[PDB]
Amino acid sequence: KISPELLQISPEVQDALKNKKPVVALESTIISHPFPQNAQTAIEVEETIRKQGAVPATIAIIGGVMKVGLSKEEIELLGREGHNVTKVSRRDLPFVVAAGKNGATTVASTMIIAALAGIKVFATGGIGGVHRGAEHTFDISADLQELANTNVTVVCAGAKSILDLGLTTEYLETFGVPLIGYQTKALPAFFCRTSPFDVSIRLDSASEIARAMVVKWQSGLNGGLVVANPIPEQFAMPEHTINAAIDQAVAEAEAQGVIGKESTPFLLARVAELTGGDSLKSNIQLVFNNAILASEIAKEYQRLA
Amino acid sequence: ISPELLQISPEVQDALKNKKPVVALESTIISHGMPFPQNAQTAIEVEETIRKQGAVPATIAIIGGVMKVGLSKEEIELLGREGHNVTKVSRRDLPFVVAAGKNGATTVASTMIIAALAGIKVFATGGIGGVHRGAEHTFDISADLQELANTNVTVVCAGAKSILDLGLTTEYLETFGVPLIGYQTKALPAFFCRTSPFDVSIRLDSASEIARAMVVKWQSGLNGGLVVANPIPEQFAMPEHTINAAIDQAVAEAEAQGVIGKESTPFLLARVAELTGGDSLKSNIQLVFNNAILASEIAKEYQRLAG
Amino acid sequence: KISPELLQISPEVQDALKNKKPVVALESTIISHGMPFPQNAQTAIEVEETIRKQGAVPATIAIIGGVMKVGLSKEEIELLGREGHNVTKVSRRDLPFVVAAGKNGATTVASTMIIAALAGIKVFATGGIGGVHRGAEHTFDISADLQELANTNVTVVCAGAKSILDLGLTTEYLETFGVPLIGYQTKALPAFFCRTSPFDVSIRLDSASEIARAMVVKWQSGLNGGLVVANPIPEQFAMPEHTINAAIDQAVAEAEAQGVIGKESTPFLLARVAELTGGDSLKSNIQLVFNNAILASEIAKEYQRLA
Ligand SMILES: *C[C@H](O)[C@H](O)[C@H](O)COP(=O)(O)O
Ligand SMILES: *C[C@H](O)[C@H](O)[C@H](O)COP(=O)(O)O
Ligand SMILES: *C[C@H](O)[C@H](O)[C@H](O)COP(=O)(O)O
Ligand SMILES: [Mn+2]
Ligand SMILES: [Mn+2]
Ligand SMILES: [Mn+2]
Repeated sequence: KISPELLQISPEVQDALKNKKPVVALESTIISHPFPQNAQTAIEVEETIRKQGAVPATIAIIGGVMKVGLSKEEIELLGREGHNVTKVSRRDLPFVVAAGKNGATTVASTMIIAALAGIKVFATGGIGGVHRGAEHTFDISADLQELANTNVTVVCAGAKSILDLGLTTEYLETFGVPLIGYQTKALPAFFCRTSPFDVSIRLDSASEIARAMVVKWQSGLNGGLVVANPIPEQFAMPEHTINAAIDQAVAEAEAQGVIGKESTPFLLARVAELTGGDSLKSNIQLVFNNAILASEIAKEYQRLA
Repeated sequence: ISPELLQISPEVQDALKNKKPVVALESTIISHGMPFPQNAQTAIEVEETIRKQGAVPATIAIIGGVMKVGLSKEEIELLGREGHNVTKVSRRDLPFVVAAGKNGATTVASTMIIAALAGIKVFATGGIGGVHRGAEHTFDISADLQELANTNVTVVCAGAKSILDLGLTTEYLETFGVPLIGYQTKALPAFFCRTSPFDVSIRLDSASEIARAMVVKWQSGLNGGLVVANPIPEQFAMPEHTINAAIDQAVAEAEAQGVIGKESTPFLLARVAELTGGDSLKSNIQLVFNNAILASEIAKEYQRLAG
Repeated sequence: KISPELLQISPEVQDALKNKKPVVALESTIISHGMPFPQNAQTAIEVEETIRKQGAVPATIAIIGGVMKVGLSKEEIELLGREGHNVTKVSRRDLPFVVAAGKNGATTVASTMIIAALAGIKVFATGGIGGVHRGAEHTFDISADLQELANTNVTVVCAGAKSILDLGLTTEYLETFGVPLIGYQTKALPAFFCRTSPFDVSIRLDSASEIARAMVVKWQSGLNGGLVVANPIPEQFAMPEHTINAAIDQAVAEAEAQGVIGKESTPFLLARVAELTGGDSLKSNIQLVFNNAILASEIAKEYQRLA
């Protein structure tokens, strides 16, 4: 019911939706906040979904327009413009659209536009969450509020390892958001395969996920689901190594007063140089791994109409 | 919505059609809340209390994957017998127990949800979940508070369960715009005790005023529920110093043993019963009857205005 | 479609809304609670005049004899100003009870947003919003204003959050809940009495036209919630940084020492600060309200041009 000036759904996605084919949304923030590994790794993510028997929709703001599904040139535009592209959460969305700017959507904002377009399934690396020190700083991702209110299943590696996972798990419960371990009781640690922390429920198949999605929304329980999909054991980072870098990066952000939306990008960029780019490599792989699972979920859900 | 998902018993259906006042009840107090037989038999007696007050009880649970509004004696026994084998079900758990054809005992959050689906506006319980002790560090905060923020049901209780942090819970309710009504009390009752150092948001002396405020609240578009805090009858109340000791010890022990999540409340209540030689349980039972009685009057007074 | 028993809009305001004239809502808490008599009613009446001089139509909002009123006479304004703290301070949680019992009440930002939204008014001018209190990471004291800004579609023009609060935590809280914090011609978040602070707004916008356009896009895109427009106090009416801060710090330590909590906090703090500053903080407060009313009117005119 929304104006075409505000929101444009691409021909392929529009068609995939027309023909009731499985569609999987993707976020644009990851691919702004590292060229060339930026625009390239995004192109392959889509192909990964295409080879799975599903349809990719990468989501972004371009020229003040909310776009569902992008083109190679658009992807390239976002990858090269880099940090010069505004990072867009819920509170940012109206201003980029109004001012006709380009923007890269976080999980919260990608969920929003996905929902507007009727897409129930969304794949990313990791969700935002409660940051370390949040009991003091109140720094808590808008992603969690979006998850609370907006009906979309986000497939991820868990919360980004840079966050406070224990606080995050409590937060999700409080707000009624299912945290689903895929073939795991233990909450996947992003880079690491497990955590000291447990998911809310373990489900062993995409079909069981899709079936729960259907029940959830048919019962009117609005809000999304977190599917925590652990990283392949071969692409995992060694615990002491990944966590030593993270701990140091976190501590450096404090000394330097990094706050607000810049925190996550700063932390990940630091951790990436502190591991010599090994953390990035793992980040790329979990993305692929999530896009595959996301594709299965999407088709099962399509089956279940 | 689908009868595959949600089923209302004939007794409850007849009540809603004929506009007789209905009082919802939770099932988590039947399985995880107390022990057998004290669970099943008490649950049955609660229903009878409501009936004797001239209202219609609807106990809510998930049976074989079905959200049920109103339960047979058989079903109540099942939940009571199965006990801790039954999944404790809050908002986040609900979709999975239904999908997998399982049994579940519903918390305040879950019961509110199902009640609302049924058009039941009044719900009696022992005490609500809340902000936990230490939550400024742990973020352990019941999904009950978020349900009260967003779902239109009046929940009649003895306040929040006193194993929790009452001060933080009263701030939280305020922030989320939930009325905390003292029934014939300004002091917030604290479960087993009549008083606490804390206040409700408003004192009201009659079921009639409460029902009037419900109609006004919801006709003005202010979605969310209401907490009615109802002090335990004097004869069943527990001495402050005695119950507060047992609670402090149970809490300190939960933390030493690394108890967390949904297991916290059941663990704490069970330990308090131990430490009080079963007395806290006896009080928990009496406060539930008391709330069922008040809830019945509120439902009567609400139904009188509503339809 | 709200019952006329609950909600009454003044003939002028209703005429303006029908004819698509720009309307600015005003709160009543600043009248009864935020400021002393006579300076409170005097201020409130002259605010309405200010809005009129800017080509818009003021609507002061309060609860009068149990009725939510949009637009008030000067007597009603003066009644609220004279009765003072005898008038109930009404947030979201209080609203149903004052309306139900037929009482008078002065609306905070939260309940004013609610009533404005019911009347279809998109722009609301106030002094400063509630927010996260100092020590809230411990106390959980967090204004219901923030939750209302999260879920209700009204642009609130203020001088920031009142600086008696914890501004850093408030900025974090607003982001989590998806609420734009707009600097009018400023990068730094102004703090009430003070033009700047250590904190930044979410976005800087230099014209009322830009704010109006963002509002249309936000709401046409289905992103429910309000917007904070933080408008710095004009430099000549500003408090000296060192002086106002010593006053606030002391008032805050005193409120804590005296065990002042809950809804009495903000009015206690502002009164104490006025005492400590010799009425100077009040003078700044009155001027920033005028200045916000001016900007609010421009925003309303622009929005009306778009919508
Ligand atoms: C990493 C993923 O894009 C996630 O949504 C963002 O990092 C969230 O960032 P913030 O909005 O919580 O800062
Ligand atoms: C006691 C009552 O059923 C209440 O809803 C539960 O204790 C809440 O438990 P939790 O969901 O907060 O763990
Ligand atoms: C000052 C402004 O009216 C603000 O809304 C109130 O002071 C908020 O008061 P509280 O609800 O946070 O106590
Ligand atoms: Mn943040
Ligand atoms: Mn908990
Ligand atoms: Mn407060």
